[PDB]
Amino acid sequence: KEIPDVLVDPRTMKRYMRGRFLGKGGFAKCYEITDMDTKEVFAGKVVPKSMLLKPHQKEKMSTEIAIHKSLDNPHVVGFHGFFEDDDFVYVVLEICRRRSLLELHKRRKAVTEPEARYFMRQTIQGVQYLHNNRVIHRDLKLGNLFLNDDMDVKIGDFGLATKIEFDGERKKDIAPEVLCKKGHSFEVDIWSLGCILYTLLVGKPPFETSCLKETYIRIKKNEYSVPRHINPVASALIRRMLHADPTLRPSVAELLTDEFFTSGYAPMRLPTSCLTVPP
Ligand SMILES: *c1oc2c3c1C(=O)O[C@H](COC)[C@]3(C)C1=C(C2=O)[C@@H]2CCC(=O)[C@@]2(C)C[C@H]1OC(C)=O
Repeated sequence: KEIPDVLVDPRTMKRYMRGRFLGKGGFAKCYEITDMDTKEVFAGKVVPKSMLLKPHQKEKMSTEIAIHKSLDNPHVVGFHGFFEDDDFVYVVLEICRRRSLLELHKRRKAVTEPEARYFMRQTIQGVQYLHNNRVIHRDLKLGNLFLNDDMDVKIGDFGLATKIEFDGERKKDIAPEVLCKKGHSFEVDIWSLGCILYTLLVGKPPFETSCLKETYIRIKKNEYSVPRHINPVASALIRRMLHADPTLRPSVAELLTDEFFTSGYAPMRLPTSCLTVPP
């Protein structure tokens, strides 16, 4: 199935011109799309109906779209509408031309402490908004923290996001709670954030190994080592964020007010040079 040059929808009746290829993920291709009337650029997510044959797969996406539709926050990827077609499902999103924190990390390795502060603060502010709206991301990673031209963090990929419907709800359908199938809520996002902060400051993920089975065992037994080179203040925060007990992990609200975010220089802006070299 060939993707149309002009993407049209019955609802808004706006015309989107399919342009520059931006990348793919899980056989879902993404393109730089331009509104043929207003001339504003968006990231057009194109996913084929041949991938969503099973009603199980149709659902997921419907939950993903529903959750993302509700969201509006300067640190969450802007959702600007979706529409079906004969062959494809098109999702219109805020465009992030500067890839993700994963591409930055692979190029930079261990970043400077002030950079970690900047990136984490914006990400946590994003996660706080999600948690205040009873949304758990569940898949927070460097590859999901997208960057725009101004180097602002935008959280995306809600393909594993859920809504907490009631108080004290534990979910059964990566943190130790999920691997043990014991039940989880908001504190799985804090765990992931701890992994991210570790990876930014150290240069490598805390549980990474060549074997997938060995990685899961280390998570279960809480086997990681924050190197001696890391600032004790940052080291203390990581250990609390990655606590074996989900209850002893800090809430998203007390993350911002931690010593780490107040002890040293916290830049309010970052230049695009941080993609390749230290500032
Ligand atoms: C599924 O929601 C999104 C994406 C997919 C996908 O197929 O891969 C990537 C994400 O990789 C983890 C997709 C295309 C991307 C986005 C997305 O929401 C981003 C949101 C804002 C943006 O600029 C997008 C479209 C970039 C894109 O990630 C890549 C590969 O650049």
